[PDB]
Amino acid sequence: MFADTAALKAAMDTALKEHPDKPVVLDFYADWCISCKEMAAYTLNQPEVHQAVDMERFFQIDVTANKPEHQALLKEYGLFGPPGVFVVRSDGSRSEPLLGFVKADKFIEWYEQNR
Ligand SMILES: [Zn+2]
Ligand SMILES: [Zn+2]
Ligand SMILES: [Zn+2]
Ligand SMILES: [Zn+2]
Ligand SMILES: [Zn+2]
Ligand SMILES: [Zn+2]
Ligand SMILES: [Zn+2]
Ligand SMILES: [Zn+2]
Repeated sequence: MFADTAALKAAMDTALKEHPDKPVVLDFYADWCISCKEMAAYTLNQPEVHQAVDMERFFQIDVTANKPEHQALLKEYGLFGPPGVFVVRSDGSRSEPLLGFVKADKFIEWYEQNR
């Protein structure tokens, strides 16, 4: 969980460089994001979910402070603000976002579909 976008980028790129065919996942978090609270309580804490994603490759950027660096990263991903979860691949491409709460089964299905 990061609040510094450049630090996040370094960590993500290291993971992608060390294992390029395995993507990472980026969640745009805020203290006020309702779907983030629901995901934490019912979905992203499930062991089946941890196995498909590799939670060592699950990243969160906390944009609550709405700093300029956060606005820029949102723009890079085509968002105005949370919620948003992306599969981010080593070639620079990204999936369509998850835009709200989903249950474990659907979450795994979305991840597997987006390689
Ligand atoms: Zn920094
Ligand atoms: Zn900063
Ligand atoms: Zn900085
Ligand atoms: Zn591999
Ligand atoms: Zn906070
Ligand atoms: Zn926060
Ligand atoms: Zn959220
Ligand atoms: Zn979230």
